Amino acid sequence: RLVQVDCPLGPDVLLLQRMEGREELGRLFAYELHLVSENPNLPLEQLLGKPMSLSLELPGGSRRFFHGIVARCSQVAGHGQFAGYQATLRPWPWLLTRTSDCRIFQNQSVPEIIKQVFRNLGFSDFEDALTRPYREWEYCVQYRETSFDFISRLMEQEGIYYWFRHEQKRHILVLSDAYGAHRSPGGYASVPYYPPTLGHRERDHFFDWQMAREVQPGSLTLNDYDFQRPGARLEVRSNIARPHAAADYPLYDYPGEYVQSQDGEQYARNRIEAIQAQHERVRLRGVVRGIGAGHLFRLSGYPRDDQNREYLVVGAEYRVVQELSQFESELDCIDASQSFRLLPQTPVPVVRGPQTAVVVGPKGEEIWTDQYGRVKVHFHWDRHDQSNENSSCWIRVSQAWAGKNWGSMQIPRIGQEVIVSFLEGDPDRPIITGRVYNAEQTVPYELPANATQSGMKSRSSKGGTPANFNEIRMEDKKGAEQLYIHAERNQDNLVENDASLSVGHDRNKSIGHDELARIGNNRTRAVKLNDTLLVGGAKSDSVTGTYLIEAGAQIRLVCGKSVVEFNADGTINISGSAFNLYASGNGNIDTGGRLDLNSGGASEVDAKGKGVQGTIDGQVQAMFPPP
Amino acid sequence: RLVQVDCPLGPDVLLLQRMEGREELGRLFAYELHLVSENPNLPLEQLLGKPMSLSLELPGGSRRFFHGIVARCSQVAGHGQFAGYQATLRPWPWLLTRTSDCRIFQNQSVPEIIKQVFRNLGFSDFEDALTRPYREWEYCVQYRETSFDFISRLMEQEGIYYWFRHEQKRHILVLSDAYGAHRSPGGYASVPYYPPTLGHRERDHFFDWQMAREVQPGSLTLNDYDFQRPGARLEVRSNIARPHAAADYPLYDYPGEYVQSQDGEQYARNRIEAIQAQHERVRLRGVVRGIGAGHLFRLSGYPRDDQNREYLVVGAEYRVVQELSQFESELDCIDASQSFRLLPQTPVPVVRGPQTAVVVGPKGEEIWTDQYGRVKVHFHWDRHDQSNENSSCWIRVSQAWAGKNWGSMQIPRIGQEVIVSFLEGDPDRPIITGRVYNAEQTVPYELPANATQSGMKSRSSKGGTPANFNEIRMEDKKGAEQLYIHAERNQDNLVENDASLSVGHDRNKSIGHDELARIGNNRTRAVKLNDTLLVGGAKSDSVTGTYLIEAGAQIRLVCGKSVVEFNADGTINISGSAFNLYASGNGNIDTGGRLDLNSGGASEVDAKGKGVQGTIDGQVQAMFPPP
Amino acid sequence: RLVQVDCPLGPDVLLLQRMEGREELGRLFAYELHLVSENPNLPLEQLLGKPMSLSLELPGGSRRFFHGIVARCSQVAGHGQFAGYQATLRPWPWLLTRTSDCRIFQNQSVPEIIKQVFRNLGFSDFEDALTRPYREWEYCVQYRETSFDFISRLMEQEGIYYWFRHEQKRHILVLSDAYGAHRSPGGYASVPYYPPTLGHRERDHFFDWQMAREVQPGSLTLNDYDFQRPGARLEVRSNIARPHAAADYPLYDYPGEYVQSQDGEQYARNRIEAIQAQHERVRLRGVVRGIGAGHLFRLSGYPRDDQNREYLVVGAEYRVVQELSQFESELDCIDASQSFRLLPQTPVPVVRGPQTAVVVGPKGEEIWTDQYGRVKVHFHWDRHDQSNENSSCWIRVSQAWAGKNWGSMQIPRIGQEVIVSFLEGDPDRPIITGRVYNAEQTVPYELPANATQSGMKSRSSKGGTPANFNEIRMEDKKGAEQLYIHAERNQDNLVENDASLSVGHDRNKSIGHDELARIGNNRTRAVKLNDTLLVGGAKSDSVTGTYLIEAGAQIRLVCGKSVVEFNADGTINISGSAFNLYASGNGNIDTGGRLDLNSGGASEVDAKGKGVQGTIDGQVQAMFPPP
Repeated sequence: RLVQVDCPLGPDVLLLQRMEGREELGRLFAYELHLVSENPNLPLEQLLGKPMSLSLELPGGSRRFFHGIVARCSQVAGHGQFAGYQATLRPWPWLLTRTSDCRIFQNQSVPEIIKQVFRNLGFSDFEDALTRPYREWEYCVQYRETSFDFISRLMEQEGIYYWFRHEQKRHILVLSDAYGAHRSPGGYASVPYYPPTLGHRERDHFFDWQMAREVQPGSLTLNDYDFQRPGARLEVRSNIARPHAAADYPLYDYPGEYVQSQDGEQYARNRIEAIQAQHERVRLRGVVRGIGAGHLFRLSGYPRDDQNREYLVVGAEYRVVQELSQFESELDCIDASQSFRLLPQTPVPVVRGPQTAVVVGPKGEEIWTDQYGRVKVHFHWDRHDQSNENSSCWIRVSQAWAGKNWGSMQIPRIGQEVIVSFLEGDPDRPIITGRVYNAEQTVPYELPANATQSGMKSRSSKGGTPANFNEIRMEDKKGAEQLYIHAERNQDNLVENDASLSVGHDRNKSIGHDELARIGNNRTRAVKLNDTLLVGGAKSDSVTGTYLIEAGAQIRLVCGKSVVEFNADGTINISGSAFNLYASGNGNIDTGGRLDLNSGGASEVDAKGKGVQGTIDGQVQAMFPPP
Repeated sequence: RLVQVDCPLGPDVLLLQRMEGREELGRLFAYELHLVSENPNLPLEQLLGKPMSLSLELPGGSRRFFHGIVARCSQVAGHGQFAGYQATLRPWPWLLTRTSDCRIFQNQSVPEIIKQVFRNLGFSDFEDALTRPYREWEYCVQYRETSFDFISRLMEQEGIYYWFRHEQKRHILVLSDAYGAHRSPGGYASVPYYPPTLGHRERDHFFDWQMAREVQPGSLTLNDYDFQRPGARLEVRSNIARPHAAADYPLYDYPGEYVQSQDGEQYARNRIEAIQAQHERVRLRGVVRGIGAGHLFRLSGYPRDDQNREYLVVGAEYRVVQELSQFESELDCIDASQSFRLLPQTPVPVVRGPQTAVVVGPKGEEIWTDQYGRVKVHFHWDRHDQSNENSSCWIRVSQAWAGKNWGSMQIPRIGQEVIVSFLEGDPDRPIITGRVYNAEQTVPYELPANATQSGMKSRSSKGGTPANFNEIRMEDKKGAEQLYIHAERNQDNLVENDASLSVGHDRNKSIGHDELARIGNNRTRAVKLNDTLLVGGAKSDSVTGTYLIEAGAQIRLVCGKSVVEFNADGTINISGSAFNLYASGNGNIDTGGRLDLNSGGASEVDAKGKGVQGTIDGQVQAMFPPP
Repeated sequence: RLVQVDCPLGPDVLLLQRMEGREELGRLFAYELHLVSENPNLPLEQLLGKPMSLSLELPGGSRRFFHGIVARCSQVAGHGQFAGYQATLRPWPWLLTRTSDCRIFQNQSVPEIIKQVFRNLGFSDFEDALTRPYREWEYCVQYRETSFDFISRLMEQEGIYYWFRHEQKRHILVLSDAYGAHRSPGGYASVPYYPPTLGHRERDHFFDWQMAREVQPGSLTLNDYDFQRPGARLEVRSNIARPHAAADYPLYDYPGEYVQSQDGEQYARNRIEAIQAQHERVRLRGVVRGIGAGHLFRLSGYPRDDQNREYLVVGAEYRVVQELSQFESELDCIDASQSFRLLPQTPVPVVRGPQTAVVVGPKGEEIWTDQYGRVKVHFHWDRHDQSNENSSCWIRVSQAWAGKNWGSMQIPRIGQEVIVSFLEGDPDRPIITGRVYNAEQTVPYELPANATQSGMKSRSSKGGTPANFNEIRMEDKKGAEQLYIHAERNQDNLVENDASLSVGHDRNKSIGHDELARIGNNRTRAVKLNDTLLVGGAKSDSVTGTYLIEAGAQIRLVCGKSVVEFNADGTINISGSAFNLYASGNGNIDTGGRLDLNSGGASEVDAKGKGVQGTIDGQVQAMFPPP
């Protein structure tokens, strides 16, 4: 008979003067309510945000309900006979546009993610009628977007759409990815067409009709890149053919958000089907009260036999007026044999540039990586994690030089700050592109005092202190240049062929304990001037062959009171306290001049203070002073 | 009586056939004029771009002026007696959309910056009626945007809004941030409401009314990151409560562009109040003449008690029709107790990627940094500076590896070219992410000739030349590999524990001056074959203990004419010019065979060319040839 | 008389009930057809996507053709005798919106590029009427955009625009850049104006007329940066003056995408002329059937003398009404003396973040660069190249540190993966900003096992194996620290002034072949304890001066059976098998006590196992074990 209102503040209190609105798959509905009352001050705030329910009486005594909430309301001028109120009726997912956040999801399918969101925000009136399996997303990020947009975006991408089901007292969001999740309203399995020139038919029926066709792209090719399998062919392609001319235009995109060719196939398919869903659209007008968006119906009685087929309502317009009554609707539908998909109309969030982040990992670790050198980080905007190994997925890190098991590598450690870039601005594809210092992670050299210094200084792990490091430092200060190398422990310089060391001026070497040198073949040393050797212990030279000691002026052998002097002019002096010259065989003592014995011609040789144990020791000790 | 005109080319020349237009807080007004005149060729260009005043005669003999600039004009069809002319009036800030530029502002508050813009372009008709304190911006950039847009988004961000004051001969932009900067028109302190059912009512009044309410977000949380205080909690939150349900939806954003929590608080508050300003708005229609955007008035006589309150005119529409006189206005108002703020409508400029820049500093410096290793640069687009130390703010510089007071460091120098990235595309957040070479800053090695070389080569400063550098160079050329290390001055290799040097083939060492080595404990050297030593000066060995010299075949002591030969078979030859064997005590000479004196059995020993000073000298000089 | 239709299915089948059309320079034409037919179900797919043309009865029996392609079609309600059908006609370039791709163009002018696109997609119905010379683009990229958008964008940038020429059987795309490429329709060289107050003139004529003038910017300054000439002044400026007030507002942009100042001039000029093309627009209404977009005509008979001038039809609107014949045309025109240019309305594609790519070059190379260190890469999305040296243009590569002929040097090699950034997101300005390891390009050390290792490992080229590399490795493992250096061939350490080596504990040195050392001046060595020397060959000392050998306790000379012992207490023992003491001159043998001969006082001195050839040999070879 009419439309009855069932709402807060009383049902009969508000009479529906008229209603106008729209339904559509994958979208939020909207209805304009023009309501009138007797109460001139009917509290708008007691309706705003509240559940509403329209009761349309249908044939057979059944009823169609329109449940939702008052997104917007208004009080308007009216008449002494009535108070005027208006309301914008919207579905509860609309409230997800009133809230926003940033958030990382890990190891979840999109269906699960959506459910997660609804649960997080206290919603329960929804139902999963999905039939297709979905890939598990390792890393998916909500970023600078509303919760609604996030959801919508995911659904358009994954090829999931939704429609609503109404119960007098609640509003249900049904998820679907198949025609099988759709239903025909009771008594509206098929709706007849009655050529409007015949006059208005009392039975619910159609009277207007239009079919539109448009040239769409015939093929979509996607691509991506998996660094774990670099040479793999990830190119995928989906094709849909149409009978008309010029139906073979290709599309190509990159990246397609997949690592498996199977996933790529699905995504390509979803997108090209969404496009192809626009190839043919059918518009009908009638007074049909039971059919809305998401419903299935079969057209009958239309002259052109071809059009008497089952359709899926993808959208609808409504117009209701009441007097104190008419009901008009317009349907927008497609051939039910077509695979309905949503068009990518929801904006995609883009990271507009680099962000800083902190490297994180397990509480007992210092360094945390894997076989690819990837690391995990904590983004400053992530207010929901615990700054640990569950913060984010593994992230590849740019190095100074990469190559086939060679190049440079300087793995970042926990607590260090890094610059994160995103491939094509996509929040789901982070990569490390630089290391930075901050007030905690300070620079290795005091600045600007040491601004002329550069280099690399490492740090022992685990438990290293400021004194535990290896470094290579370069000092460019004019007139005080330095190349400094420090090894915390051992140092090993291996040269496979020839090595060379050249020092323009002074070279010092100091070794705390033992030195061992071994020369493969020959060794030649030359000193242009003096060569001093001080030995605090004992010295032992052992030559397998000939040991030639040649001097150009004088050879001296001194040992306490034993003194031997060999002069270049042939003078040989030998002094001691006693001597024992012995031959097991014959001995000759010949002179060219006179041989004298006990004559007084020979005497002690002045050792000049040499060969004195105490003095010698002092000289050695002077080379090794205490610290 | 009517609306009069005061403009270039006359006042009574053009007659206002009709006017329609709009006013709005924080926005530019627009008035559409339909003007007519007896002069069929009234030069459009002599009106275009010029000041123009309209004058609405008001009650009490006062006048409402509309002063603006003919942004656009047109010659249209008209009558015989009066030809048609059209004009669009816009406020002088509109002209700031006709100009664009890239600029950097430093150490200035937004109020100051905006005023600076107006001064730069010759504008003076504005007034500062701001009251709250504002943050001083260290660095703020105008980039690829119009001057208008620049100041527009600054005002949105800071919660600054404006309205205009009209004087017969000029147009004033008044800056505002509180209701205290707003005024009620003379005689329009309060405006009565009368029912539209009365048809015509002569006194200025309202007759239409509508109040709209909409569900808005309830809370806003902002965040940011200050590298100078990394662990600080910059998270801030602002909350505004409404009496209706579903008023508790949170928003979250990042970065909020602040470093103090106080500042963040105020930015959050501004944003959420802007949103809340849309929660409730009132639409009024009436014939008031003096009330426009930015004016205050109190509604009176409206049946519903709580509608009779003070209002702020947010926006307004006007309609004027004059027969050759009707007047109508519609107002968009809010409750004057609410804090009016502008919505973020103005597009924000985003740097779409990296840019190159040159490192700059003081004329007498080559390196210019601070305690965090930051540097200053000159952007290529900044054509309004002197490439000096004031060209930009300090910029964080990425490094190869950054840790806690350790890591790698290579500070940019003046004149070097770098790659600058912007955090989240924000022009106000530059960061250096790479160093590059150019035609002036040439590469270390000639390419592609030395493309197989890699490494690091420094440069002495200040005042260094190409010959003053330290380097570590690697040559990968197959079959000619090289590891080259060079120190401009001093080199210091320090190993805490064990060091090792292994050379597969030959090793050469050359030292220009002195060499000194000290072995803390023991030293052993082995040479598989020959060991030659040349000493240009004197050699001095001093062993505290035993000095054992072994030979496997022969020991020779040669010194000019003195020759001593010790053979492994026991033969001891001692030849000299003379000798002096002496004991201070007893001396024994014993033979197993005969002891023959002056027998002729002994003779000179062949020195074999050894022991000759000149020869020895020559050999040393051979080892040390001239340069 | 009427409009005839030349179409598929038969020209006598469709009846054009009415038509609405839109034409415009640089844009796609659109015509709305409303037509009917005796066939109640005339196959829409047999018209969709096909060629079709209208034929408007012109004076002299000539015809105006409207050739185009049915972009869209629809079947609607109609008459009973004639069913209703609708169709939208569009230009064949419209089909380029149905396809997309990514693609690199190199060394081609824009005219050439556009033609290449048409050829690639099988189109030939176009003409080149360009009069201006164009710049050859080194590198130009189609990216994530439709083919139409790509060429549209290029034309806006270059100041190229187009219009269509209709032939009975085809739709011609004419490229143009000067008024000389435009034409006046036969009999429509000049079109007369008659006042609308005359009701109607039978001859084709104009009757409505408007002129609009608007304030536009007066000057444009562009800028860019050429790294090959860093100090160049690429700043350019173009100025256009208008006679009205305030015609002097400057614009500034960066980058202008040019390297020559001459080219910059052209681009600046194009942009400002496009802006200035909107300064003055003229609106005309008439029944002129022969004039369309791109045509030239002179206005005649307009009362204002100044308007009787030549015009260029920038755009047009059409209305056709038939009956079972009305015609109306509205034109947008500009003064033909103005330089028409298109306004930047086509969305410019932008890279939203970094991408990865592979370094490529010639088949026989490992390294491929130039004098600036630039490289060639292969982008993953460029499915049309051959992964060789022609895959892209030269790209500058970021380095760790870049200075004036000094700094770091690490050149990417063929097959390595790098991170590519785009300056300002412009696809035509790539730059390498990182280097990344992948499943083929593996990390230098096994991870996470060696996560505590860092450093640089190089690789010999060409043809180097895993064992052919130079490296510097640092090990931070706590308690196992190591600094490892490895030279595959030669190593050369050159210190200009002083060098120092300090080792806290032991130092080992092993050299495979010969060692040679030369000390410029003095050398001092000290050993706190023992000093052992083992020589497998012969040892030879050549001291020019004094060779002083001191011992604090004992000197021993041992060789085979010859033994000499010098004790600190003055005891000198000399033992051999035989001896030959000889003086060329005099000899003295003196004692203080007794001088005994053959008394038995002296005896053989123990060698204590020293001086044995076999033993010595064993000791030497023990230091040099096999292999």
